[PDB]
Amino acid sequence: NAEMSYELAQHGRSTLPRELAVYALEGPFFFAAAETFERVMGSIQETPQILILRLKWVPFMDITGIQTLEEMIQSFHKRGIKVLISGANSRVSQKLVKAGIVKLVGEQNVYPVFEGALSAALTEIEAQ
Amino acid sequence: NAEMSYELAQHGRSTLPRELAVYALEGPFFFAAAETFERVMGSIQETPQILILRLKWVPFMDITGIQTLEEMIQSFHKRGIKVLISGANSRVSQKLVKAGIVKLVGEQNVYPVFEGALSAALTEIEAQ
Amino acid sequence: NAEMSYELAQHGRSTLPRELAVYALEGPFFFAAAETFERVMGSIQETPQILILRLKWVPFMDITGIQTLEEMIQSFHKRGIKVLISGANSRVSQKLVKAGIVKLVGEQNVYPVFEGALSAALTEIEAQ
Amino acid sequence: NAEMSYELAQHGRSTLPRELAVYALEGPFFFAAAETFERVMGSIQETPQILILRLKWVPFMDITGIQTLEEMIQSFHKRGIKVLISGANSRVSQKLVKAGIVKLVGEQNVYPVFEGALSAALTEIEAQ
Ligand SMILES: [K+]
Ligand SMILES: [K+]
Ligand SMILES: [K+]
Ligand SMILES: [K+]
Repeated sequence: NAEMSYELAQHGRSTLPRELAVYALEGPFFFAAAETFERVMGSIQETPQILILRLKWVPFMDITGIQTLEEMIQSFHKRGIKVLISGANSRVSQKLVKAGIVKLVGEQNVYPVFEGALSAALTEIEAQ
Repeated sequence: NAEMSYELAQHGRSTLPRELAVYALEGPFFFAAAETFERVMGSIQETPQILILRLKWVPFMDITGIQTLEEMIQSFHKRGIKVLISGANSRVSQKLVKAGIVKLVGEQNVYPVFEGALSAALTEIEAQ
Repeated sequence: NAEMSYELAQHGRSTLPRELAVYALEGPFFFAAAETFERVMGSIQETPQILILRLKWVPFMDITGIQTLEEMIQSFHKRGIKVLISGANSRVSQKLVKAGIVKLVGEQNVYPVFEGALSAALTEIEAQ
Repeated sequence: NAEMSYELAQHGRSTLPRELAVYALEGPFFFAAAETFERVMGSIQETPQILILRLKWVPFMDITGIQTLEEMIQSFHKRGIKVLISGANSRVSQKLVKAGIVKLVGEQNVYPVFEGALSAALTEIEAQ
């Protein structure tokens, strides 16, 4: 991202700090990717403090993608990873509330656009 | 979809109801996706009432994709999911009849375009 | 394909006959697809008589893709499937000879372009 | 590549020699590909002498992709494969140093662009 390079420079960095990871769901049928990423996060030795999950590329979600997204987030939470969500469109944003995803990650950790999630995470890592 | 947002508003909704899921086969070699989706539908706790399977992106199907599509639909039917099919081109449409896929899902559940499958499903969910 | 629809009509068909399947390797790193397709062909009940493997999208092949392609073809041959290859570019065409892939499938079953493989297969199925 | 065809002709070849393989990580979430490629390299009978890993398509890497890339390279090294890296952008280039990836493969095996990695590999294979 140029969104990434701008916020990084605002925080005096060129590279994403070790504490922050970023993953995007690509398209509505992000299931195979969700599964892989969940597997990777489970198998690696060190985990990030914060993971931003970008939803800008998800045009809709049904019960099947909701339950997939839920299980993925549960699997990160159980390793100590704080999960932020960014970029849900207007309809997926309503679905995330109705389905309990917002509950799961916390209202304060849901961002309309990625640059505000990235800004918030870099600020939290600096305080920590 | 804008096709999705229009039919949703016609039914007074902004979001796909919990009872309906939508999956698309991407391209003729949809095998790896078929397998994942079949796995997801088997593993999740709650299943949709209706699943629309979009075939607009499938340009042809051989015996191998026919038997894959058959097994996938069998696997949904056995959990109680009603499967609609939409968007088959003119040749795949003939293949679906000759191969027994139309038999499997029911003639009344096969739609030339997605908006008519979506309209029919939302109407059936409202009656239910 | 329009290449497919033209040759089909030349043979008085609208749909690929049950005896012929077509698979394309997408890109040089076709490994995950090779694996899935090999799995599908092994698990389905009925197999095609002839499988055209399209190589137009493969820009180069190293020892790793050669050994993958070899194992895949071996796995089809052992179920009774005749494998044709089409569309190798000029360099992959030389590699296929040097690596023994042409030996494996037979010189007479390697075609510079897909329409000639499709024409040959439809002709062989009609004689059979 | 035309980058590949030019360097090949400079070395009097039309095809990649049996000793050299080339793999690219596509995008930042190259995990599923990393896993497949690692599996292929482990299962094939013969391995290349040199593997160029192209990073031009990776826009950033977090701890999760670093540990994935590390494990993949470890898995090649343990079969006797020398791994070159090419094409890291300016930020991933800094990350590769800070994370110990450059250590792992050797400074002399990291190239700003693919054509210089390919040139170096073809030269090393010719001396060998
Ligand atoms: K997304
Ligand atoms: K489709
Ligand atoms: K191809
Ligand atoms: K890359």
